[PDB]
Amino acid sequence: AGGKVTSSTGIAPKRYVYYPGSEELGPDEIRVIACGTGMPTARRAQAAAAWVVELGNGDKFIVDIGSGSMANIQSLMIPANYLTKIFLTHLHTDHWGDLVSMWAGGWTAGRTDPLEVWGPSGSREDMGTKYAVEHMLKAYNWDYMTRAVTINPRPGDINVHEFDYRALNEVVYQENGVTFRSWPCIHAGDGPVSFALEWNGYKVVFGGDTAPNIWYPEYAKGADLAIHECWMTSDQMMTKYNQPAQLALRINLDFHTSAQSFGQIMNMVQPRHAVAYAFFNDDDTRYDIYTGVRENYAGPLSMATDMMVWNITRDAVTERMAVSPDHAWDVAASEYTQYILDGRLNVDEANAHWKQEFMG
Amino acid sequence: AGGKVTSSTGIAPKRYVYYPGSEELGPDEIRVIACGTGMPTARRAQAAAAWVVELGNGDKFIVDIGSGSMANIQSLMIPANYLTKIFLTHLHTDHWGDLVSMWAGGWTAGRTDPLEVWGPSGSREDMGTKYAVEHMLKAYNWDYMTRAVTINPRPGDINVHEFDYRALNEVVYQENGVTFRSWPCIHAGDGPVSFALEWNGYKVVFGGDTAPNIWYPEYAKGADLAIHECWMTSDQMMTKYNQPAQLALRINLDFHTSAQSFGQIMNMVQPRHAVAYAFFNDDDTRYDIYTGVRENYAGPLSMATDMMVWNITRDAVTERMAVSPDHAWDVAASEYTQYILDGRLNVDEANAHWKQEFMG
Amino acid sequence: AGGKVTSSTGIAPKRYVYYPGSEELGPDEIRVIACGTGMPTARRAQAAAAWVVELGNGDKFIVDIGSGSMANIQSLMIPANYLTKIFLTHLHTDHWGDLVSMWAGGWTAGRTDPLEVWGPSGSREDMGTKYAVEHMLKAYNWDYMTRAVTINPRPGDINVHEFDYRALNEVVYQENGVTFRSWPCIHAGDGPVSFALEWNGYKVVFGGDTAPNIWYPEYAKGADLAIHECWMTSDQMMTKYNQPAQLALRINLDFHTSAQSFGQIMNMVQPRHAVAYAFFNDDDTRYDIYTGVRENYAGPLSMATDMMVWNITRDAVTERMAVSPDHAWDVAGPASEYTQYILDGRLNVDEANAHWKQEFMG
Amino acid sequence: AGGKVTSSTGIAPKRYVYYPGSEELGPDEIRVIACGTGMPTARRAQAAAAWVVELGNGDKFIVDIGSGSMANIQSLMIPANYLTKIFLTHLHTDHWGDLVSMWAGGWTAGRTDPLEVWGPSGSREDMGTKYAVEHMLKAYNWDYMTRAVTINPRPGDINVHEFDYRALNEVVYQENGVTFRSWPCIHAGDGPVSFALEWNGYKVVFGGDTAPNIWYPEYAKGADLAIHECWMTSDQMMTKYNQPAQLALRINLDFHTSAQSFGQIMNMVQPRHAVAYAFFNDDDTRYDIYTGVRENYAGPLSMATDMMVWNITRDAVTERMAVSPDHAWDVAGRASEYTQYILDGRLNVDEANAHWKQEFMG
Ligand SMILES: [Zn+2]
Ligand SMILES: [Zn+2]
Ligand SMILES: [Zn+2]
Ligand SMILES: [Zn+2]
Repeated sequence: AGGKVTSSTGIAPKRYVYYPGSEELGPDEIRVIACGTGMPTARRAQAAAAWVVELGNGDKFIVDIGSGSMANIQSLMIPANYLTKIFLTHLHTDHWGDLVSMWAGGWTAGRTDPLEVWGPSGSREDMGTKYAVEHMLKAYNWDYMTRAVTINPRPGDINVHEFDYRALNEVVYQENGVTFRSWPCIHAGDGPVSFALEWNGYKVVFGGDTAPNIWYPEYAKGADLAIHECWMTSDQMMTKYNQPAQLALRINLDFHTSAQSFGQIMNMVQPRHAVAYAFFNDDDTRYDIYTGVRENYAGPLSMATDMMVWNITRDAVTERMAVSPDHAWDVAASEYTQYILDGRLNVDEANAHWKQEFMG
Repeated sequence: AGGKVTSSTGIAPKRYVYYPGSEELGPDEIRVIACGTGMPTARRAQAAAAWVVELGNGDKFIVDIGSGSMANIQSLMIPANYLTKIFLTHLHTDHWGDLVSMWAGGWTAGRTDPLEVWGPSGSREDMGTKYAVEHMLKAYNWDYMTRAVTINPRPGDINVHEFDYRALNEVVYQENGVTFRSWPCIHAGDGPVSFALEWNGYKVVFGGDTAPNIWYPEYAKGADLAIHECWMTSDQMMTKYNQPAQLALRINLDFHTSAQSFGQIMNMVQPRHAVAYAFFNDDDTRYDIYTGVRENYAGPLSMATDMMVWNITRDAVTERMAVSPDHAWDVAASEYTQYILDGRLNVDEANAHWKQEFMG
Repeated sequence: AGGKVTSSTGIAPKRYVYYPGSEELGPDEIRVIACGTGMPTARRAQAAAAWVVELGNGDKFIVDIGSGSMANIQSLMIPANYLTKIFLTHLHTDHWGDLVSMWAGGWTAGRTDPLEVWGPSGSREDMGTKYAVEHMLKAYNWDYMTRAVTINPRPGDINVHEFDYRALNEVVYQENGVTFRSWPCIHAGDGPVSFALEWNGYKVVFGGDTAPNIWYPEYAKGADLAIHECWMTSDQMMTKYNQPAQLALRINLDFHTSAQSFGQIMNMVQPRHAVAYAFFNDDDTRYDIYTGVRENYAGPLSMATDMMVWNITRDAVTERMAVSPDHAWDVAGPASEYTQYILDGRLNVDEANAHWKQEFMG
Repeated sequence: AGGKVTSSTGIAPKRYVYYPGSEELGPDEIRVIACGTGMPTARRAQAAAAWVVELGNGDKFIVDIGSGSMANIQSLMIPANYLTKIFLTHLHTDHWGDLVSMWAGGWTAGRTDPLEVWGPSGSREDMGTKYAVEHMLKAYNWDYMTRAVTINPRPGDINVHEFDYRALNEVVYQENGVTFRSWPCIHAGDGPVSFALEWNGYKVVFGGDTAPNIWYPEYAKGADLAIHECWMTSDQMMTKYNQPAQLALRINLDFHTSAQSFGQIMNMVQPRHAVAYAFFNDDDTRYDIYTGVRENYAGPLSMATDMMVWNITRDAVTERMAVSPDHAWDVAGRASEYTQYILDGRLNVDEANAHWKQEFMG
């Protein structure tokens, strides 16, 4: 598997796995990494929704930054200041829970520019991204004010770009040859969108969460990579949750996109490559989910899980797994009263040994 | 290792690893699980500070709940209803980032009681935990209101119980024979505290984060299990961050508790079992930190990483590693406008087959 | 998922994962654990073929024990002396390379009984299981003789029970309620067999490796659990090994059982539960294979991977995943070969060991 | 950590982890990977002893290839044809258990040369490497004879280079400016050795298994990288095994090199970098072993676990961890043994396979 090795001391070419930080990105290539793929229950195997997109022009975007996804995003060996632009499909903790982590960790990790967040409005002020993010910064006001005494507060700003959720396939971002469009989703309440990324003849669709809708099939048409919610089966709902027959059946019709509905949508969409995500990707769930899609869609399919990567080139959309470090590292008025400062323990004795040795 | 197997068809007793959900807890026993141990930066290997405490009387506590920890907590096979009481040491993202996941996750996962949070105050209203939590709920208003359409709101609420950060060893909690005390830390700015749980002759101390202070040694004295911050070497600061000598030296004296200061501190306390946490616990970092602690302390010492467990009994404080599921599961006015509900797609034909088989 | 918790202090019943050593086995119950499932190349995610069978009467059997599988077997918290009976389908290293590790490791782990091995003959002495084990013990003569000096050598013996590979469903083991029968496979050359284990109304079938054959569908009929070979697609063969199309086609027709053939077989067999194994179980292989299978078979299916487990009860065959320790340890159950030339090289380390020795001796 | 990233679209330089297959090896550089580091009992976290050595002149070696290590070796994306030369310290299953897997595996993975094995003689013919490998090939005769019907048999040969175990720091190998030398160990019975590899101004020492001896401290002197056995404490022996106090004591003195002894040895050697291995590398074991060493040795020190790697340059010896695929694959670089009796048993599967077959053929 992978490219043929041509020398003892050389580099293995077109490696069968993606090692993050190890591969040059071509000027007509997109890299998409799933840094989170699993619904609202927390689990080490699948963080909540998060996508990192690297474009051959040097631009990088995050779409969704769900609870737990930062551990994956930090494993990519991308400097913080290259990852400042974040698009939110909607305000479920499982789609922006780890914004606080990117904001706080990313700042310690050496980001020098503000975060730029694009997110939907809701049906009223207090149901949109602008309200949400302003209250998140106040929530973490003790973190912000204590950090800023010692680090210039510029990287701690969040420039929110709130776009109308109601808009049908309109531009929300246009810069340096890159366009994002939003259209609505049907999910929990008014606000959630899907995004389409267009650049250099490539189209990547980030479906977010939704029950099936008439917009995604129309506006996602002929995507290189189409990502859509794809729910576990009703049988699995009963087995895993103790759900009645009634509630279990209702969930795959009104609340979530069934695997079979996902099939229908990708049959309509005709993408180069479809990606099902949101479900628990386990040895006893994945197969009946896959069979559901296959009733209705026959074309190229990935069943998303954490750290799956797609390379989009003119000739191919190639699925691989990313092999990254679990033991990840970053790659490159006082708020104290005299009362607290007075409580410092003397430790000059215990430290004098290591201390003298280090200063030569 | 472990106890002697006695039958072919039996159960291994006194197992050398802790399997969460597999062991009855004794009426005179405590269980502490590190659900996060590793600070500023995210990494799959170490979530941010979180501690689960199980008492033999049946009360369960969480002390800190940092970004990432929810995936560890959910691998314990504990129902949502039994984890409702959370204690924060401070308002750093890496000690309450996942409170939102516990909040939103537990509520979709059958929890029937609100969360209860105890955390300190700051030098002023916008620097304490009552401000923090109020603004977190506003930040997640879209999630709050959308969820409340389909699930009684009472679990969504968060009874906060702010207490003065300046107090020197004062009860902040007392129900069902359990007592928590707090006292100050010297960390980033005014507000951060350490806790001491006293129950049924047992004392467990959670140091949160701090530079070495005079209150910890005095109020921690004779704990069964004593947890305190312990940091990377100055040499490791220079190698991992390219910090110059001056800044590297000073971070181990002014800003954080050195390995050697950790030792001095635990010598004064003389606990049954000391725990060092907060450092990145890697094959090249951990070793020199242990040689630091052992310059000044010779009693029983754990170097925490995630899913490390302590059984506190009358006889012993015993460290094991927990071996828990990566593929974890939960164990047991509308906010839509007609503009959105008008976009629902017809999937009836796509879904007819599985529907018909599922009804028979 | 799993059973409802009904106390803060208590045990979570009927767990959604198997924690090895944590569950009582019922008298009318079988536990089968996959301790390897993977093709002829090594990888940490899949050891080479290995099955542990636990019967409710307290009998335990290893069927196949390929390279890598011992790390999985040793994670089950089963004492070495309970795992003394081993059945080999065939003499590929991926089916018995770890017998050496069970022999040596299991002994230091506290086996006190000799190992017992059942395996086919071949077309001549030197192609059979007796020859192979006999010469495996000679290969490890240095380990054996050095170990045996001061110790009872009884646990180092391997008693081989060789049986005629050509026999059509004949008994090869009959002890304490338990029957094993074997029948041929078609695979590399004469010798490889499949096994049926019959006990207390249950029938577990271990296919080993084969091209599709007329025996397996006859003698596996009605198995509670039927394990059979199932191969990567020809397309996967061309992607992963740059096979020309001609050879890739033939690999799935002549040498191995295809997913579609596997489907034809389990349709014919009609078990309570079919297991597919012996393929690399990856995010980009597994789906095409499940599809191939479902063309022809509609009944309960497991796609095996390392540490998958089935509970066979009267009422269900239940698949779970085992969650076991990676930092495993053995669990307890109930003429010198030195010259003076080598022993005169011992380094004086009294000084260096003084401090720890004194503390330890009180 | 790591080199400064200079470009959005470019490669992270001097990565803080080693991704096997992602780095050019310099002409005056050595890379050493631990592919097994673990005690005598099997576990997923730690294979039995195996070291992969890559030199900047293109030569590659394996020193030891204990049970389980092939999974780690196969994760390095090194073609089978570059990994044909194997050095064994001694004939414990934990130091050559996976020779069979490399032999069979690398032959299907496409090796086109014979394996070349260097190993020690014993006090008599049946205690040496030549006798061991001979009987290993007879053991796996069914695998060899069946494989040889469809693949050229040349790469199925193992050329054994047996060397005098008794020799004191003599050459066992000299080729292309690369030397290996051997000297005795004190371990189980006569036969075990340590190696030193000398090339282009560099010296790398592979200790094997030994109680403290007078030869390692003398011949390992001034090594760039010095590897030596280093055991778990007597307290840990008592806890993990329930050894009675006096047995636990003797194990750290007569049978195995204690942490303190290792310290004395490395204090005498003065290597650029020392490596302790063979102990179960756990949260409740590793720290007291490290303490023990630091009683007697203060220089640079690695506590080996699986997939740790050392880069050796003129400037430095750098420890990192290797991050490699669990889901590994190969990377590319006579009479039949069937009787008609077996071949007559083929199943008709023409119908089940017609659909995929027609589609695949265009
Ligand atoms: Zn959502
Ligand atoms: Zn803090
Ligand atoms: Zn075979
Ligand atoms: Zn040995």
